[PDB]
Formats: sequence, structure tokens, C-alpha cells
Amino acid sequence: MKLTGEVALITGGASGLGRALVDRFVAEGARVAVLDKSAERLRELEVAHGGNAVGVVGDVRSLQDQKRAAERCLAAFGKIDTLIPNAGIWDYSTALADLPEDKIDAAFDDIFHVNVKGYIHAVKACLPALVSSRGSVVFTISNAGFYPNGGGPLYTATKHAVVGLVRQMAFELAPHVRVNGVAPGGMNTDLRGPSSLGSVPLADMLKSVLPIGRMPALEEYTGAYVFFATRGDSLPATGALLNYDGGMGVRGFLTAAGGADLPEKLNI
Amino acid sequence: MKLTGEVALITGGASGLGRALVDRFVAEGARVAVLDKSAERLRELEVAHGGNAVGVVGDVRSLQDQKRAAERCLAAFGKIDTLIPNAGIWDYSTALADLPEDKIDAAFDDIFHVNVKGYIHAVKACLPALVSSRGSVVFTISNAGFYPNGGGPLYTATKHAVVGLVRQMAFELAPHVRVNGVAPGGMNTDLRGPSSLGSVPLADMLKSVLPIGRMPALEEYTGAYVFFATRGDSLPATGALLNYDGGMGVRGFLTAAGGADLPEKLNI
Amino acid sequence: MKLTGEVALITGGASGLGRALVDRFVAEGARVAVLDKSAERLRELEVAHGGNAVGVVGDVRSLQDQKRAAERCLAAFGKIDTLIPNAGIWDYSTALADLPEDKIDAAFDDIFHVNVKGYIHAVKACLPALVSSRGSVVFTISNAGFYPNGGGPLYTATKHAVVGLVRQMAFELAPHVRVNGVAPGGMNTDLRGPSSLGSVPLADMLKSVLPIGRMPALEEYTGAYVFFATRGDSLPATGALLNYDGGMGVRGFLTAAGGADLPEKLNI
Amino acid sequence: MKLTGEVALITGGASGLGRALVDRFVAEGARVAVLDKSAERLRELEVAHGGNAVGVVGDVRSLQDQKRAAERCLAAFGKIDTLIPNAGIWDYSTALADLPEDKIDAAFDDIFHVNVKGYIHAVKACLPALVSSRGSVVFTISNAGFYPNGGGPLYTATKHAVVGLVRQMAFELAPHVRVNGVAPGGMNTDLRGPSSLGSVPLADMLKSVLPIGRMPALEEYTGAYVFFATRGDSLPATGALLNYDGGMGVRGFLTAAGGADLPEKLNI
Repeated sequence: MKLTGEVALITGGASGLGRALVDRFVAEGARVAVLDKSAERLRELEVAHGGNAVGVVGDVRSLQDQKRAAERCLAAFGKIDTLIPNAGIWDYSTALADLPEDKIDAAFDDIFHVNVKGYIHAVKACLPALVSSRGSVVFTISNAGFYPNGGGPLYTATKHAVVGLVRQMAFELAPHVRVNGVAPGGMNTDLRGPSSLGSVPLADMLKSVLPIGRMPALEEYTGAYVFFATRGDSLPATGALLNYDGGMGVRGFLTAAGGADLPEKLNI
Repeated sequence: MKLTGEVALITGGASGLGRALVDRFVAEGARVAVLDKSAERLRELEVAHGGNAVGVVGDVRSLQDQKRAAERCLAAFGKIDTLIPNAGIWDYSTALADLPEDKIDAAFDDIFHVNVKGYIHAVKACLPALVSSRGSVVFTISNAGFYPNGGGPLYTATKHAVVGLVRQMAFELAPHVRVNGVAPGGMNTDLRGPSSLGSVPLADMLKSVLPIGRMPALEEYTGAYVFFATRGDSLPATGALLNYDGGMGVRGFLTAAGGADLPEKLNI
Repeated sequence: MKLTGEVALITGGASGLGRALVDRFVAEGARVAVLDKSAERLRELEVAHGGNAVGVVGDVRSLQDQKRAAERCLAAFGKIDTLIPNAGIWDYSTALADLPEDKIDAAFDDIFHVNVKGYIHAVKACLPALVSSRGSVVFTISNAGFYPNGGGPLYTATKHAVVGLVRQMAFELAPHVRVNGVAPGGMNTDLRGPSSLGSVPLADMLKSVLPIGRMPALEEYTGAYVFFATRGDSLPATGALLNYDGGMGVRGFLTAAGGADLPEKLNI
Repeated sequence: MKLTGEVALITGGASGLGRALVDRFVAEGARVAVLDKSAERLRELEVAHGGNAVGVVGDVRSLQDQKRAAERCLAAFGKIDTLIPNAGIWDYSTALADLPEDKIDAAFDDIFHVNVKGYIHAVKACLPALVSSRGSVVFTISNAGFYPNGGGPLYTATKHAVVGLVRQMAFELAPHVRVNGVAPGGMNTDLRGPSSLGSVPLADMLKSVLPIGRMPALEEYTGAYVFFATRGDSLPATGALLNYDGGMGVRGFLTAAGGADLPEKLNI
């Protein structure tokens, strides 16, 4: 119960990592406003957390819907301590050469409007509340904000753009609001794409991609966020970027891990 | 003359850094095609260089215009060895708080369509020619692709996004096309902002910004691009990022430069 | 209490951040072994925590001393879940020009033997126990592992070297041992330098250094280490680097923080 | 002939990349002082470049020998414009678990004294000349200064430490001396180790390690250095870090390159 008394707003919190975050935050004693597109999934969530969650239907690309979510959060819980802009869409790892010429303009808008603009609108809408509470923003990034081959040019560009948001917003909102990034990766989750458009099997994932040698469940990706939301724990942190992807950036050339056989080599 | 027989295509090449790059490449023995919105400044550079530079009036946001620049370059010179997507737009360093709610959506599009989508379209247009010549792309980034306070959230996010393009496109176009980034910074360029949107002079704050202790002329920033365009010099480089901003990322806390008193301390 | 039943070993844990970490881990339910040069400050912490902390007097530069700490921890508690190599030495922010020629060799050894080699020996000593418990290492880095002006060349080079250890050891010890780094910064610790070697107060320059706009108490920096020590929270993290320095890397050019006037501009 | 009139000092310039640099610099019109251990190899080099090279026998770990080299350079050519600290030793990729306990202390000193201290001594010795000429330092780094699996903990830590030297020295020597890093990798070269101590075949190197799909010759690694030594080209660059390793940091998860089959896919 690290978050007793705290209030969070989470975008894209009806399913996936968003939902795992909502469930984790509630279990920690926090109260959670959720912005997402599915009314039915939001109401199911509300009743699962009776009193600790409020669900607001809306589009993350719309500043007005972002504002509605912030107002609704304010009305139910009285404050906003932590904002987690989290809602994102994928590009299917569609390479530049495979992006249809008649499709690139639409695809760009679809992915950038959700992934980057929706993050910008979330901060904008929650800004007065966050300054008031001296709160924090924790952006969901991705491995694709750091290394290639986690998406195509569009997705990879969006997640690199949110690293820019972490940096610029950590500067701009200082000294009142802290701004940090968690960059999750290698999760067991189905990533959706845009209407305009439309990748590694388990064997290659754990031998070549993930040094930790396993694909963690969604709940295991929630602790980094809880850390940034815990005022007693994360106060010195602003503009921080936590890579949270099983070790993708420290993977080896021939194998992901170098010490599979340490238990036998050290004869522990 | 390091680039004799080479062909470059530069977007945003009729003024600012782009123009200095046109001048430099022509002087290095290269033939140059230029995509720019300014017919006047394009005519001007066409008379300066003669048959060594062709200008195409167009909009960097448009794929058909980028393709038209690529075809016009092919028709004039036979090939494309180097692409320099360079054309950019600023956001008047406008903070999120100061971004008007009624303008923020259109402002997002204006700056992201030129700074990011225009880069993507440039590469898309030129891909067949670049793969044919086994050439290279060199993206103009900025200090705002790496550190805060070089623009507002919109611009900083866009330039962080082109860092994403350097990395993803270096992966995607390898082994045939090398993709690198130059990140220029201490320039006295007066870069325009969007019409959907209504900062201290660099000289006034130099000692808090630039370790090099001086404001380089525009021509001083062209050498990095020549390096990346020269096959015999930059062959091992792909996915490289050259911070080329006077040392903004290595500035001290009290003052930018740490060795002002070195000539006295060493008795020069 | 997040660390009930866990055992940590902390080098340099009798004063400064190290001591705050001992206090925090004991309060989280963990049992703690401490390697420190100060028998006095070790006795002091032994009476404060009772059977929850054992102190071993020794030299972090010495492998046999590090091994002795590991064996003493094993004998007292049965296992090692977390290693925090933390013990460090400063260089009085002495510039290269100001490093005496007759002292520079010994100064190199003093600072590199504790800051780098002492980290290597800590991990070497504890490897069998860490692999057995499938635990983790958390290296104390510093803002000087990432940006200039946080020490002279010697210290900055050492802290950049521990960044190398985070990455290489995360690769080498995966999948069994996670290796991460915390990089603390805005502390009021008075860290000692070498005897082979004879800076503005942080408070005087705060507005040029810290976006957060305040000097955190030592206890405020302990939460990141608890996060990394907690298996249920930091499981996907290996090779991660947490900048935890008040936002030194995202400071503005004129002043550290960009939003001093946010409460007035939003009318809080 | 980019370097006509310029004077360079290069450590470890008798063989390997050092020698390729010496040969390149002389071909560009520069004059070169070389510090290395082999008298016979230095004299052979001197006569190959009659008048454009001076060879000084000495140990890079010794400030006195570094001073001798600087004095000798001053005496033959009258100035020093560019310093390239380049001399380095490898660790054989010896993992922490494979470093013998009776060998680690010696091995640490051997690799750190050459790789880090020898770089520090080179700058120290050449400092008055470089301030006088307003010159530049270009440190040879490595992929091992950025990613794991290019060496063991020792080598990787040393090359990460030189990134720290780039940053701190770029700050400290500003505004008079520029300081940058080239980080070469994937070269066809035999890397020597220390007396205390004592890795990828071609097939795995070009499929998994090098996006560029080829191992470049040594001469192809010389252009980045020529760039930093060319005053007309690199003036805005201080604290820059050029990754120069075939694209190791932008390599893909399953294959190094993503676009091997672009010529056929685009049907160029």
C-alpha cells in the first residue's frame, strides 16, 4: 500500500498494460481515473474496483475528451497526483518500403495523433491539477524509443518523440511537476494498429532478444510506474528514463544472455 | 574536391543551412537537386551554380512533391548518391502552457508534417535511387533531438522523432543505404514557425549555451554532411549521431566552458 | 515492508547514502551486511539495527576483504539477494591542468581502485551467492557517469566506467542475475578524496543545477534501490540506468527549471 | 589534402588503426609525431614518410614519455594541432567469472593504465601546445564504450571511461581545445591483451553483428579522424561521439540488416 491517498489518471487503462497499471494502482491504495474508448470495458473496470476507479469514455486524440477525464477525476477524487499517458497504437513493424504511398499520410496521422499528440493533450488537460498537487507524469514509452526493430519507421519515430516529451516536459514543468518515462518491452500482449495499415516467435525472443530469458506477465511491468507515483521514493527523479524491456539494449551479439551456465560454472 | 561525380538531393536547400549545404556540395564537385517552397530563392541558387544545381518548387509535406524532386534529380543528373532531408519548422519555443487549446491540434500537424513526415517522404521518394547507387541519407536533426530548451514540446518531440528515423532507417536500409544524422545547434538561423501559432537571442546567453565560446558561420556546419556523403570516409558509419551544436550537451553548470583561464594557467 | 526475508550487502554503507540505504533496507524487512572502512560508524549501525545488520571492517579495493564481507553475510543470514556496490571517492572536482604531474599516477590508482575495481571485486566476491539466489546488483553511479562538471576527469571517467559495468555485467550475468544502476546527484554528502591529492556549494548554484528546485534529504534517494531489490517490481529491468539527480540532464540554458511561473500562469 | 599545414600527435601509431591514421594524415598533407613502444617499427614509419613523420619510443602509461613525445613534436614541426590518444589493449573478452582471483588486480592496472591513464597523460602533456594552437583531441573509443559484448568487464569499463574523458575534457578545455570521440568497431585487426591475462567468426559477424554486412579495411576508419582534425569542417563539434562500427547499435533482433533484399523488392 505505497499509494494510499494518491490519485492517478491513466489513458488506455481499460485493457493491456493500462489495465494492469489500473489494477496495480488500486491494490496499492490509489484511486484511478481511466480514459479509454470502450464504455463497456470501462464500466466493468469501475465495478471491479468499487469506489477506487472512475471510467471516462473518450478519444485520447481529443483535448476536450482529455479535459473531461481530468474534470471527472477532479470531481470524484478531488485531485490528480500522477498522470500516466499510456494509450498507444502500433504500426505492425511495417517497413518504409512496405508502407503504401496512398496510405502513408493517413497512417502517419493515426499513429502520431494517438502516440504523441494524445500524450501532449493529456498533460495539457491535467496540467493545472498536477501543478496544484506538485504531482508527476510518467509516460509509457517502449524499446522502440531507444533501439530499432521494435516497430517500423512510424512507431519507432513516435516512441522516440515521447522521449523528447519526457525531456522537454521535465524541464518545462519544473520545479512543480516531475516528468519521467518507463520504456516497457518484451511483454505478453497484442499490439493493435491503425485502419490505414494491415513479430518474433518465442524461440528467437528468448535466445536473441531478451537477456532475462523469459517473457514477463503484465503485472510485472507495473512496479516501475508505482515507483514514480510514490512521492516518498521518487522525488529526486525528473527526466529519468527507465529501460524496462528484459535487457534488449544490453543483449549480446550471438546470444541475448552470456551467463546461462553460471550455476554450473560456479558450481553453486 | 571530395564529391566529384556525386549527386545530392537536399530538401529545404534554398535558405539557411540548406543553402550553405548546396554551396558546399557544389564546391566539392557534386551536382545538386533542391526541393524548396521558395521559387525566388531557388532561381537565385540556379543562376549561382548553373548546370550543377536544379531547383524544384514544392512542399516537403507532400509525397508527390518529394517524388517530383527525385524524378527531376534523376532526369538532370542520372542518379541520387546522397539525400539530405533538412527542411524544418520551429515552434517559437512555445511552452505547452502557452500552446492555445484552439490551435494545438493544427500546430501539431504543421510541425510534425514537415519535421517528421517530410523526412519520411523524402526517403520514400528517393529509396529506389538510393538503393541503386548504394548511397546514403543524412538527416538534419538539432540539439532539440537530444536536450530540452531548444524549442517547445512540439519541436523537441519532432527532432527526437528524427533520431528514431536515423536508427530505424539505418537498420531497414542496411546493407545498401547508410543512414546517419547530423545534429546542428549554435546557428544564427531565423527559422520560421507555423501559421497556426502566433526565446532569448543566442548571443545574449552564449556563455550559458556554448562551450566553444563562439557562434559559427553557417558554412562551418557543412563539413559533417560532406563527411557522411563521402563513401571513402564514412563507410563504417550507419545509425551514427553527430552532435554538432557547439557542445551544448557537455556544458558546465555555472558557465558553458570550464577552461576560460587556461592560457593564463599554462602561460601561453 | 517490501523486502521481508531478503538479504542485502552494501559497500560503503556506514555513512552518507550507503548508511541511508542500510536504514531503508532494514526498515523494509531486509537483513543487511555492510563493508566499510570505518569500524566506529559500523559499530554504531550494528547497535541501531541489532541482528538485522552485520558490519565488516575492510577495504573495498581488496578482493579478500570483499570476499570476507560476502562470507560474513552468508554466515549471518544464509544468502545474498541484493548487492549494492556503493563505496566511492571524489577527486575534489580537480581539473586536469590542476592535477600535479608528480601526483597524477597515484591519484589515478586511488580513485579507480575504489570507484571501479572495488565494484568489480564486490560482484566477483558475491557472484556465487547472487547466482544461487538469482538476485541482483545495483551499482551506485552518479550524474558524473553521464554529464561533465560533476567532478574532474578522474572521477567522471570512473563513474562513466561503472555505466560500462552495468551494461557488461547485465549481459554476462543474465538470465540469472539482474544488474542495474542508480545515478544519484543532488545530494549534500561531503564525499572524501584521495590522500594523494590536496567547486561551488550546491545550494549557491541550485538554480543552475536542479530543475526539481530543491535539495532532497539522503533518505529520498533510497527508494530507487529498494525498487531494484524488489523482485516483484523490477523483474523486467536489467541494464537499466536511472538518472536520479534532480534533473541535471534536462536543465535549461538560462536556468535549470522552465516553469517557475506555472502557478501564476494557471492561477493555482 | 585537407590537412596541409596541420600537425598531429598519435599514440600507438606504429601498427594497426594507429598506423592507418598516420598514413592517412600524411597523405592529407599533415605532419605526424608518433608515440609507440617499438623503436624498429617507428623508424620504418619515419622513413616511409620522410619529413612528415617523427617517431618517439616510449610508454603511453608514462607522463614523462608522453611529455617527450610532445616536446619532440614541438621541436620538429613547431606546434600541435590535433592529438589522437589511440593506444589501447584488450582483455580477450574475458568474462568476470573467468578472471582469475590472483590475476584481477594486475589485469585491472594493465588495461586501465594504458586505456584510460595513457589518454589522460597524453592530453596533460600536449595541453599547453593544444591551448596555444586552439587545437583538438580525438580519442579512439570503441563499440565497447557503448554496448556490451565487445570485451569483458575490464575493457568495456575502460572504453566507457573514455566517453567520460570526451565529456569532461570537452567541458574543461573549452573554449580553446575541442574534444571529440571516434568509436570504431568491426575492424579487421588483431587486438592484443596484457601479460596477466590469456571473438566472433565472419559468418556471425556479418549476419548478426554488422548491419553494413562487411568488415571494412583499416583505411576506411581514418576519415572520421581526418574530419575532426580539419579545422574548416569540425569547428562546431565538441563533446561529439561518432559511432563508427558498421551499425552495431542499430542492429536488428534476428538479423543485423533489414534491407538485404531491397534491390529486388524495389526492382531497381
